[PDB]
Amino acid sequence: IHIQLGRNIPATTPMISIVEEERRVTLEGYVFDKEVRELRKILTLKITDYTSSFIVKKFDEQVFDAISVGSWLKVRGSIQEDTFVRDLVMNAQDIIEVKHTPRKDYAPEGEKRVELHVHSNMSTMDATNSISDLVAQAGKWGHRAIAITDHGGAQAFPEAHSAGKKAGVKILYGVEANVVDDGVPIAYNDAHEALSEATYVVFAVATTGLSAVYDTIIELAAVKMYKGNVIESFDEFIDPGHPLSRTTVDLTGITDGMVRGSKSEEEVLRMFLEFSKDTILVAHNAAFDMGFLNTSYARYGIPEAANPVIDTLELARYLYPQFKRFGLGVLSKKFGVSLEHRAIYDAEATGHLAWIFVKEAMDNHNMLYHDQLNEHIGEGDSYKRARPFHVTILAKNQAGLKDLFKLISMSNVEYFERVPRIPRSQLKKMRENLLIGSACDKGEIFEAMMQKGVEEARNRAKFYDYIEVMPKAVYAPLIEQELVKNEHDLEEIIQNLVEIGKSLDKIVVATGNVHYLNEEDAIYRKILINSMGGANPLNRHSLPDVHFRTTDEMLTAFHFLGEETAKEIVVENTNKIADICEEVIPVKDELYTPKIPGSEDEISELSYTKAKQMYGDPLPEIIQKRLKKELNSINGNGFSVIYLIAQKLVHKSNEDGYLVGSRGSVGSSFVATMTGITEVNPLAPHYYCPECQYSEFFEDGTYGSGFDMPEKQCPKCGARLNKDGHDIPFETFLGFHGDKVPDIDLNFSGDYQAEAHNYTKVLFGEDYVYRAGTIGTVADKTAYGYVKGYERDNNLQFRSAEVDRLAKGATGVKRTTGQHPGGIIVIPDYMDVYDFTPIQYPADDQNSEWKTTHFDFHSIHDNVLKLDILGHDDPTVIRMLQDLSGIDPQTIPTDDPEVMRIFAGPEVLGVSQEQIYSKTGTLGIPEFGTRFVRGMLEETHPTTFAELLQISGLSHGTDVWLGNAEELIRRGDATLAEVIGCRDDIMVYLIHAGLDSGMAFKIMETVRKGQWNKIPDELRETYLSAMKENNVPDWYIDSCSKIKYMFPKAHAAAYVLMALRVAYFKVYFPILYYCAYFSVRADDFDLVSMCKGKDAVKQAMKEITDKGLDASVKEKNQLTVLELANEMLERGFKFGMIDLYKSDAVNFVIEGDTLIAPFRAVPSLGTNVAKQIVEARKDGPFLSKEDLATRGKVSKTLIEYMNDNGVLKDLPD
DNA sequence: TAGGTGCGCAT
DNA sequence: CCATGCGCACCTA
Ligand SMILES: O=c1[nH]c(NCc2ccc3c(c2)OC(F)(F)O3)nc2c(F)nn(CCO)c12
Ligand SMILES: [Mg+2]
Ligand SMILES: [Mg+2]
Ligand SMILES: [Zn+2]
Ligand SMILES: [Zn+2]
Ligand SMILES: [Zn+2]
Ligand SMILES: [Zn+2]
Repeated sequence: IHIQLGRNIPATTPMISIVEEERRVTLEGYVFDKEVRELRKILTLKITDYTSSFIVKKFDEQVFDAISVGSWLKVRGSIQEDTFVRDLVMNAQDIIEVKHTPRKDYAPEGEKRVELHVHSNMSTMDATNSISDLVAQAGKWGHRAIAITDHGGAQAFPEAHSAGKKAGVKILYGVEANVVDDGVPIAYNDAHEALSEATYVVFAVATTGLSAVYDTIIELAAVKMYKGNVIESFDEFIDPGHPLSRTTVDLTGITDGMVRGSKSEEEVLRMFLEFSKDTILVAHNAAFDMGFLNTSYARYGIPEAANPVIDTLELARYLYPQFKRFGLGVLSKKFGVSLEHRAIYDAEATGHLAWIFVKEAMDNHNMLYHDQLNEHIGEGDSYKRARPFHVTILAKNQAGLKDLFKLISMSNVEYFERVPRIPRSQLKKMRENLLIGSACDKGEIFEAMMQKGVEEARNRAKFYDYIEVMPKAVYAPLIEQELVKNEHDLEEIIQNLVEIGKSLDKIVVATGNVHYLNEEDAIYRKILINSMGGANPLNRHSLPDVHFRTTDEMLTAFHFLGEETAKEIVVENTNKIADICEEVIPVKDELYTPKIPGSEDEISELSYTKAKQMYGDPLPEIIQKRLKKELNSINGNGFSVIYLIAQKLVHKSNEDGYLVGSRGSVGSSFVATMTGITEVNPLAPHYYCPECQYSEFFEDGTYGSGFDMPEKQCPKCGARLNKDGHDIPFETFLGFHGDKVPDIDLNFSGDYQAEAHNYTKVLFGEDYVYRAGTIGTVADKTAYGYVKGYERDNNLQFRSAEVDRLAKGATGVKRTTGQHPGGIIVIPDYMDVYDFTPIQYPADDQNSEWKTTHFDFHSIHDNVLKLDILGHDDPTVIRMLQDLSGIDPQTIPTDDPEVMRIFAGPEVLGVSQEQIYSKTGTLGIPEFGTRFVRGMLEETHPTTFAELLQISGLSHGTDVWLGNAEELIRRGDATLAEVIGCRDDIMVYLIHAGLDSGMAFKIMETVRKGQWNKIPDELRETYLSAMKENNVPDWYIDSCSKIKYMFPKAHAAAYVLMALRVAYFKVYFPILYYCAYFSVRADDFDLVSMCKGKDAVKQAMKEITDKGLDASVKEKNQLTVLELANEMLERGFKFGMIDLYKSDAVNFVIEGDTLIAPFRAVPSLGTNVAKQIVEARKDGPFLSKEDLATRGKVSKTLIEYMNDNGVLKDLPD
């Protein structure tokens, strides 16, 4: 429905202009953000006119909900400064929608262009629009196809595929690669002269620019050198007709008078031709000087003078690869040569070097002749010193896409130097199936035509498949940089490129170099670019207009070539290129899991062997049914390899002595329990006898867990009965019908995570396992910082709403690549990684031990296995506790009543709430020591394992406790054990009632996804009818209505089991528990208040607490560690200052009832130097107090900290 | 260079 | 008024 709020506005100032707190002002813009709050519902709209952004405030509620982002609104209200927000705000008594016509492509339906150069926000910090919206715009405009060519990557390929599907637009998959010429010769006119005895005319030119085509030399210098000594010198001035531009007068120390009277070039050129006879020409960047000289020669029909040449730049690059910059000044400085830039100086400088370079070439290598100077070219790190140029690579078919993935992977893994580089030889080998285009003004064809001439461009263009010409608006930065003098030269360059292409019979296309969608989005790019400072060369000049142009805009931009040629290169040739490519699929459709022979049989055998050992050869019918259904779902769907890999990883972890916990719903699987993957038993509560295999199950819902069951002795024999089972259906893990892909996230120890990764490498091979890769983008904090820095540098004053709009526009742009925390991606050995994704190094770190996938794992994890082998501190803490006490972690009673007391109060510990500042003794207990969870425990007083699982679900779920169950419990409507804590509980409760398995599963899925309201009326109706028909209370359905997100029961069971295992040691072995906690979990210690005693710890805690809610993350971590230290002190244990001999590098030591702090506790004692003092103390004592700093590498400062705190006092020096 | 600190991302 | 944890960017002694 039409959205209107107040009086009909008469059917508007630029928001930028309005600054007074005036009233009765019209203002219409675009709504880029919406937010309704509940008081009188208050409306806060951020609206923009692309000039500035203001905030419309309104106090109708149906309209409030109806207004949406992307709308156009006119308010005509009163600007009132007063607000919660300091900025001026608009109080709009009426807001009215307005219809804005979008950009349209006015060309005929069949005569639409294809945009072949598109940059998405996956071009790192270069483009700002998602490929999805660009593809949608192309679809709306009627374009038959569009290309996604990002700068060196293909990370937008999956999103581009989805968008092209949705929009009915063909996607051409390409990349803007940086290609480096594999072989750049050192010697040009190959000849068999002897370098040691030859005569060299080391020459140089001072020019009015860099374009040999469009400018000319003004000074010609040269020195004839022999045996390294000068023989003759030829210096001359050439006068251009035009006065020297101030740029030249400064770059080159030459003024118009300085060359006001000089010989004509024809004469100077003849003089140099005679002077440079039977000699080996020499130059720094000899291509540049030789091109200038040869163009000048040809200007007067003089012979090209093709004597042997040497380019000192290439020779220096080949001889001294260790160097980083090879310009003349840098090289002259390194080799101690002197230079002011006048041609004479340049020449003498090059000569003084060239002698050294030729001597090195003759001695250090076998290059005694001119020809031999080219033998070893393009071999080794040559790619690293070369200057890359832009090329466009498009996949023509699926094999072309695999080749493109290989090229990207090699440019990321083998030829990376500050950018992904492709050597031209590699691009030549894979060219079939690939379309190569000249890219932009940074491509080599445009560079040659604007700086070297038509013949060099027609030779380079021989290698491309099509030639790209962009509108003059894209090239404007060249005219601003003096690279192209004026628009006439630009038009000439573009026309020559069109002709060169027709001459060589190549497709010439107009591309556009799109970097953002609309002309108003340019600002975003600017901000991003500005954020790079001097790192980005684009900051030197102004950015072009690289928005997405329609067909008519492109035809207008190329009208200077004539209507026929423009219509050809814009519409016909682009669509020809599009038609050349067949439909390509960058992402697979099915899941390709690895194949391990005998996996289904192995999983079944393991499960049944463990089940027999635990429940006797005749298995209980309950266990028989469970195992049969689980294994039929697993082995039936080909999911046994997932279970087998998890089993092997956990088995190897257990052999090394580490417990593996789980996250998610793996604990819902009884096959996961029997195979050993998970510790959670999802069976119904029950007893089983460790000795005689007797078992007894309670499927009546009388106990929440087998742990809550009372102690009992075996009827068959005298042994005690082990109680297990938590009533977790497997449908939560395998879904109803068991067709769901199992997902087993395992929390291995932090120490052991690398071992598990390497074990995956062993299981599947080094070439088929890759660390899952993530793409980190510009988020709100970074975008806000970018906008603030931009406004500071440009000295503007943005309104908070604009700033927020500019931050939004620049958000989501790719900023870096990293690794997923625990995700290893496994490729089936019958395929290769390039069937799925390119590869790279995380953050482009070539020293990385693992390679990550180029694509974000979200785009590929449906087609290959992503092993979540995560690291958690709990298995580390439990391993340390086992080390410190010998107790096996799995023998710890998780049903102990005394331990559960810690969840009621601090007394079991032996301390008060008054002393430990906490009602509960769960401080330092994982997932239960937080203030929120501690408050929930205080308000609920759990006393059973089922109630602890409830607490986990309620504390971690969304909308499950704050407004849904805190009240129900406080008012006695339901007990803690009755409210909805975990998603499995909904199904369990409904099944225990009259509801059926399917209905209960559907209800639980709808509630856990927060779709109770989102589902249609008919569905909600069926569910409500069934629940009420079966005596399901009203408060239970009300709860379901308010739940946004719920967590699995197996997840909570695993985390509660770990917490109980740690709490056992906290209660019965306090010193061991505190030692393990501080050694593993605590990283930032004051240690001074800690070493003092309880009073200093309490004072530090009070300081942090009085710092208030506005406290740093470091302060909050310090508060946590200080709370633990205070609790430990209250219980009679104490900390001790570090000791050089006693203290460990990273672990607290136990001595009596005292914890000796490690070196890493000392403020900044560092960790490497920490191990150092450990290494030194075994060589010998630390005598003189100076010896310590000397060997250990202890920084005086730290020595001071130890000096005052008593550590070094021992030292008798 | 090695910590320290944000900050983004993920389970 | 969710917990925990990893990894890279950037700054600084
Ligand atoms: O957002 C998440 N928060 C948490 N908090 C920690 C937590 C600990 C114990 C729990 C628990 C949550 O839940 C439980 F009730 F099951 O027992 N964990 C995850 C995760 F593994 N994946 N995701 C993302 C899926 O949304 C989350
Ligand atoms: Mg020079
Ligand atoms: Mg997973
Ligand atoms: Zn770019
Ligand atoms: Zn480019
Ligand atoms: Zn480009
Ligand atoms: Zn028995």
